[PDB]
Amino acid sequence: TPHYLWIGCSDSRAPAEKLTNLEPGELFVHRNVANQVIHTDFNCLSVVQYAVDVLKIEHIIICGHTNCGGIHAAMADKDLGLINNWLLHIRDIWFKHGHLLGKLSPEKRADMLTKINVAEQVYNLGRTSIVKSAWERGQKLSLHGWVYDVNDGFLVDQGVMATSRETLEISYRNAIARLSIL
Amino acid sequence: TPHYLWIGCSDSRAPAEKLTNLEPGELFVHRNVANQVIHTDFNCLSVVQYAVDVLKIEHIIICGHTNCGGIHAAMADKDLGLINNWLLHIRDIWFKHGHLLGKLSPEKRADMLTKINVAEQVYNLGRTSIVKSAWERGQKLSLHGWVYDVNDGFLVDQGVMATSRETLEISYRNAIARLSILDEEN
Amino acid sequence: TPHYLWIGCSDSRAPAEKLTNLEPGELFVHRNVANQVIHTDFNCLSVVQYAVDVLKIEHIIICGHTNCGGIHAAMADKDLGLINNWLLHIRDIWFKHGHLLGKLSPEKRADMLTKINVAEQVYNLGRTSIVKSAWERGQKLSLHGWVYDVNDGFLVDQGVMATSRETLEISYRNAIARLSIL
Amino acid sequence: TPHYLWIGCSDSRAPAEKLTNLEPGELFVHRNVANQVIHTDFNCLSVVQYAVDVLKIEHIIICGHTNCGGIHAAMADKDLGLINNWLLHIRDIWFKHGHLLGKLSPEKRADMLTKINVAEQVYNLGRTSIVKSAWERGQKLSLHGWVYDVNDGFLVDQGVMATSRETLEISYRNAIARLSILDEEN
Ligand SMILES: [Zn+2]
Ligand SMILES: [Zn+2]
Ligand SMILES: [Zn+2]
Ligand SMILES: [Zn+2]
Repeated sequence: TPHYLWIGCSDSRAPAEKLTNLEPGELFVHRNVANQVIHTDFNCLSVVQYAVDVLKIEHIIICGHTNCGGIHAAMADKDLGLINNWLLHIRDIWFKHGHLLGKLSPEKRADMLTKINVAEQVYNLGRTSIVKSAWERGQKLSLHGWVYDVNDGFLVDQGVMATSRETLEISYRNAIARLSIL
Repeated sequence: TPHYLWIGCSDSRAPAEKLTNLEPGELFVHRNVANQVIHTDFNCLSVVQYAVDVLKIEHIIICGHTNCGGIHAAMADKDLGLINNWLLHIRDIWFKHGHLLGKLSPEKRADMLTKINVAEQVYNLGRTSIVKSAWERGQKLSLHGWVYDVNDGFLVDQGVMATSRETLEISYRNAIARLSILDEEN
Repeated sequence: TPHYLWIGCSDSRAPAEKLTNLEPGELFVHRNVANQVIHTDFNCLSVVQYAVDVLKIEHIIICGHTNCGGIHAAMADKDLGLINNWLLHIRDIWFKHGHLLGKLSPEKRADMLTKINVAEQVYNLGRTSIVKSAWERGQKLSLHGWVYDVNDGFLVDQGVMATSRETLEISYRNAIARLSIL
Repeated sequence: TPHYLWIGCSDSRAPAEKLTNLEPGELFVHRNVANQVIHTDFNCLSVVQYAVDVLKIEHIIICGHTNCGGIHAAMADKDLGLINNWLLHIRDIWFKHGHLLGKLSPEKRADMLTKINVAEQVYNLGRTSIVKSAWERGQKLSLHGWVYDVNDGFLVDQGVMATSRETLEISYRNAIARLSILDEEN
């Protein structure tokens, strides 16, 4: 039985098993474009719900990365077809943090959005009825929000780690406060 | 740039990177429970559209595996919650091949069903609007159904391989025929 | 509070409130194309789950109809775009009952499929984890499968009515056995 | 044939047929909880694509209403199960207009939020790939945001009405500005 659920991105070069360096099967893995946790996505809700309620997994890691093709896709103002609808959720995130990103040199702006995106997805995860219910009934469950940079493997527990609904709130706010120092 | 979409299972202990020994960078990876391509699942369908239409990928591979928690979770007639709805499509397939699976020794059914699942997911995939258009406008897109087993670490291209609607019908039907040939240790 | 959930089709001319002739607000209403209950559709699962667990509704009616544009769309072998994916589920139903429909004069074949489609959707509904759980915990809950014909309003409780998992099975099988007499 | 898509709420006590007094046959109807158009919801997005691309409908109307069980269910900070995930998008919007809704008398917030919801659903709808392409290729498609109230039985076209990406920006922003004008019985 695995002890981690890894929500990652579909164009991320690095396998999870390299990055966590957990032995094989400690890991349960979902990968979507831009590593989203969308409120109403059955595919991923299901994964979380099974992980949490049935596998009794105790740690969930959302992992994003620099140079992420899906974050690029999202920012591009272009008619890509069905996927554009998937990437609206990232565009909302962008809009939400517009003053912040607006202040950045254009080039460093996608990297900011990868980091921001992770914090927001972690928050969504903590706000699912599965994770809410677990914390409410006293189950041990941690949420983690990592961005890794291809430029020498490096991984940072982006401000977000949460073990409760209270601490989910503190962590995300601090995370955004801290992305906002330039 | 990637030339391959791998649709695989959230259980799979082993990366596509390992399973195909392509350099990581070649693969573009979706993973979900029991490697499904459900007709109306926005998540996977989006992965597929992006890959085919934007990334321009000529090869999609759906890779199931033996000893699969999801398949066993599908067959365990249990009240697991939300996830059961997701695994209902797997039971649809169980039901659809129930005579084959019935004429068969119990401790072998999960693995038969893992193999049958791959056949059907590829059928589903070749019937997405995304893949049909691609094929209709002359794009080069090969779909593959693989199954891997850990005991010996090796794959086998589950008779499923399509480069056309034409060929999808034939390999799908063939896969099911080869699957229906039972070596009598049931 | 309503006492019925009505799952209907989006191109069905007749409002539910005409057909059930329930007073207003006895009714809680979802409408999709070809009145599907798809296993993994969040929109509709949500509706059922809220109806059943929160509104404590005691009757769910899936309602289809003759001359249904969505059933026509499904049968047509044509590139309609995103919707084709929605209508694959109806195409599966068609394939499943191919011998039967194969035997019918082409013209009467879409009407058969509307009827068959309803029985299958009712079954899916009875197989959701929401409805399974309700019956398991002793909640009173009936499932109903109606096809109505524009040609003089007429509505028939298509073989399917279910109040338990056992009776869901008997009813659907009898329903199909009975569609199969020509 | 229909010339109109109505996206409305599963609570609404009243048919679109009544609400618009078009002959039934003109309307093509989707109904879900809190009249949402979620970016990635296959159900509604499919209704929308079919209508726009196949049925060739020049008018989509999203119609919310006062005294809405879904909106109140959204705001009730309660553990309702699966449905809460669906209503999280409504709380996203609550949160996004929290200052407006905070400067406002409690028994009025649900109805403000019903109105704000309609503005946002139409924004979402005009940003679907389906509606953007339509508009880009010169199709005639007007999107409308309405809210009805039973007390007086009448509607009001919630400042939201778009025939272009251009005009969508303007009415959306305008809707929110008119909404932000508070007659002081908060
Ligand atoms: Zn990426
Ligand atoms: Zn597996
Ligand atoms: Zn219809
Ligand atoms: Zn309502």
